[PDB]
Amino acid sequence: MQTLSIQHGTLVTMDQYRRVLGDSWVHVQDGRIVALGVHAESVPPPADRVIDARGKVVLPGFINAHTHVNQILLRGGPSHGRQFYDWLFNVVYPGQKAMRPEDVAVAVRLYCAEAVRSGITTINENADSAIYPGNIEAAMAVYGEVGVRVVYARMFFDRMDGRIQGYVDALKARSPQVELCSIMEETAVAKDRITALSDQYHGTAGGRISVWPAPATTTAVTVEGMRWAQAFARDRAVMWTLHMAESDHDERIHGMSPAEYMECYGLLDERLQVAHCVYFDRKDVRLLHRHNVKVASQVVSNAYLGSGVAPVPEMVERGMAVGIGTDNGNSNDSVNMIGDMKFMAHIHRAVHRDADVLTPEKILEMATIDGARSLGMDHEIGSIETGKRADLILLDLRHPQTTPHHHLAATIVFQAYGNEVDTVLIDGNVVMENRRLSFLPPERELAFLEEAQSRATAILQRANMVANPAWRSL
Amino acid sequence: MQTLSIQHGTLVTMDQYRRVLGDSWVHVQDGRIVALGVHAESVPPPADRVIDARGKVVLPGFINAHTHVNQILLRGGPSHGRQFYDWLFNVVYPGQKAMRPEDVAVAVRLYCAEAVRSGITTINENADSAIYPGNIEAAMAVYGEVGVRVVYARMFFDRMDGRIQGYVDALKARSPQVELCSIMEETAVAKDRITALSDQYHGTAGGRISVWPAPATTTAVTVEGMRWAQAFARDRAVMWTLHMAESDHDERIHGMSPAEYMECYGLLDERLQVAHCVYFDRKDVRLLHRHNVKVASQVVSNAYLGSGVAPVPEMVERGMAVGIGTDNGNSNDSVNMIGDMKFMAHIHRAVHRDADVLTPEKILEMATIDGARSLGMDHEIGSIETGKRADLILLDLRHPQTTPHHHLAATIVFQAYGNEVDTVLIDGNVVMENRRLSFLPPERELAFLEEAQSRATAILQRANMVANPAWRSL
Ligand SMILES: [Fe+3]
Ligand SMILES: [Fe+3]
Repeated sequence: MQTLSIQHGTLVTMDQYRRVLGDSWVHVQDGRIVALGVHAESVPPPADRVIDARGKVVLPGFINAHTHVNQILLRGGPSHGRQFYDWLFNVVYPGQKAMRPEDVAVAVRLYCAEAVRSGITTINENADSAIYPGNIEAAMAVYGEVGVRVVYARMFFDRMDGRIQGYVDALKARSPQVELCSIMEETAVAKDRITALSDQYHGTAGGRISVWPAPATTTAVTVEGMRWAQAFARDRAVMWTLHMAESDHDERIHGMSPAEYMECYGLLDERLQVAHCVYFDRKDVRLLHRHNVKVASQVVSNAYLGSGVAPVPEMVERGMAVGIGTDNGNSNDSVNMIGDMKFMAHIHRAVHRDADVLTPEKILEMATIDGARSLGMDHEIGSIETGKRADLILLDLRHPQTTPHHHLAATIVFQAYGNEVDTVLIDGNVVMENRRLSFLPPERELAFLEEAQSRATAILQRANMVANPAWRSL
Repeated sequence: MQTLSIQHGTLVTMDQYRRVLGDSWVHVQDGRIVALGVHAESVPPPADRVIDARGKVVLPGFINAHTHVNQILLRGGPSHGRQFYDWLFNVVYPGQKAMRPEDVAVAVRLYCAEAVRSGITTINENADSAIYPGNIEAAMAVYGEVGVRVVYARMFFDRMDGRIQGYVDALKARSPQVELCSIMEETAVAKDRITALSDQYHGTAGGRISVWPAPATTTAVTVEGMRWAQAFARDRAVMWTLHMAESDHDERIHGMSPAEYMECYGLLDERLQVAHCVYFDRKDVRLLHRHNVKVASQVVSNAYLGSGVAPVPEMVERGMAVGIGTDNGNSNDSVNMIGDMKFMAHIHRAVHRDADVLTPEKILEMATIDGARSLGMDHEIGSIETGKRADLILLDLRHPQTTPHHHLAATIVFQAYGNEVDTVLIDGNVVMENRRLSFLPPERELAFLEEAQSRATAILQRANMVANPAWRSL
């Protein structure tokens, strides 16, 4: 039994009573939070190592409820300015295709480096490139080494959407030299591939890695395919996830909303996590609420791609589990939970013309405990409580931007930039300490970033994509 | 300890599990439901009297969450076609003024007759005519005799709204021969009068009568007045109630919504029941939700007076306690919970373009258990559960309109007219049996109705109100 003691911190527990514990400590053992206490009232147990958190804030690790990792190598100029499908077919698919396994490994490490730096400890990777050979293995090796907690949601597409062909062909003419790609696969092939992947990797890296099935959308997946995924999630006590209504061209499947359609086939349940709820109406919300569907809101990305604004307050006010996702590494274009929290707070205040539509406490909940709920993992993660995993982060507010600070949630949401996280523990392991990354040490950092830059450039050459378009004011 | 056994009925319990118990019985003692059972599994206890409910449906008594009784003598021609304030100042105030105590007694008995006939067992009387001498006394005598459960919410006005004077003078010119009335009173006078009324009548008639304070509106009552009412409710373990935002001329007090205004002064709490939520926005709903404010929706009246349509589904979807009120006897113009339930179901389906916005089950809950909640009385009434008061109603569905019937809530909401109620018990006492009213026997009924007709006619003469306006198609 390895042990760790975090001492003299202010504990923002996000526990049942939302306790905030001044000058207090956390005892960790074998990856689990085993006890907590107040220093004035109790003495911490002896431990192999002590981390002094004096003058620091301790939080549960942030949870990235829905993201796409590999695409991070496509940010920096190629990705912006485009509506969802334009982005998807002229950038994302062709760019992903051009990526070799050694490229994917770098992307994953880069993504993880930025994520951990910003306090993110759990990542729901929606993987659209798992169809390409060697990619999975390359990625999983890095996830495991790095020590992050990962849900690997293996996306599949088993159905052509014939309605949208002419639209796509027209979009492709924008970059006619980038190649029109298809990642469709037969239903049975997808089942086999995902089942294999689950059998092999689910529970690996010390319980840190999970595998879920991810039918892509209601228009790109058959009923048979979604029913399988639903059944799979139930049989294996995990979740399934689906992208739902992310553009106005998806808004309507068979004369009804995607939620309506899913309801018709008995496809809304408590183990479903839907992502992207922009094109939702009152009824869609009601249906999701009725069946206890979990939600991931990609607020920044919904803006970036010009989709719009989801009805998060409406869902939250009904006690639904809504987490925050950064979305793609190239539809954001950061991996920074704090920046996105700020954005979640502000965009909804602005649109509702209501300064109190979401409290910063609530936003912080979305990033932590509620996010865990949306992953069906709230029993294991999301709060500083005895029994739960030691996924913990230490923030230093001793900086200009976060001075003064009194109310910690307000300070974090409205002031912090994302560089104030100091130490990060995942499953009891020290992944980052005084901003030094265990899986990317400072003496190796600059060289690694140069490798990532190069590979990115090369990827874009191979895909025939324009990296740096001409200066454009309008 | 007197006893009553209701047998061989189908029990629609509205209990914690929404149990519907076929061929089942209820045992009543000293006004309280002491046991329930299924006939096939168990034998009912011996009892002084048995009521055979064979082929009948047993429900908790309907709860009229917000109403105004006396005005019932002003229905039948004088009251319709007018916006809220036009109705208020040219019909309601002058008409009420013209009523003598002997008239009020008749009004109350007529109202109660109709109410009990339609299954209503609890009544939240918002009394705007309590200021006139002898009226309280007359009314209370009848409520007590009749055996209905009554909340007597004594309304007061201690503040002139100078902003709407010109509007009202213009409205008065519609019926210039009808006198402009004021029922304003000094803050201290109102406190004293209400406190006296409470001391005298609260808990009387075997616990069946309660007294609450009812500041009329946020524009017609001082902050000092509302705070007093709030404190009073707290100190005496009752509720306080307030009319909120019933017309577009109210929709703003001091540059903010009434709910916003109340929030500013700490005036929203869990003992508050607001009525009339038509001019409500998302933020108002949120505020009421935050503080667990109870609500009464007067759906039919909101239509009758041309106010509009309240966001009931939005409040209900947030688990708020929303009851159904019939409102004024002369802004409906019935006292029929079943008819109003039907209207609640349909108006919202039509406006939301959604056939399932409110299930008939949910509508039925609004009329019973949820209604009880909205009165702060859900521990005592609203469901067929052991420990609760024996406020119970028997419905006979053996009629053409309610045939066929399978799903009982659907049948009651979408088919029943309101004449299907047979036997009614309030606090264990039999108040109607086989449509015979204990407090208005059939051999006396016709003569009583002729007395009510006469007195009504006379009231209108005295108030100089037009009873029967000329035929008008446009
Ligand atoms: Fe996405
Ligand atoms: Fe009213």
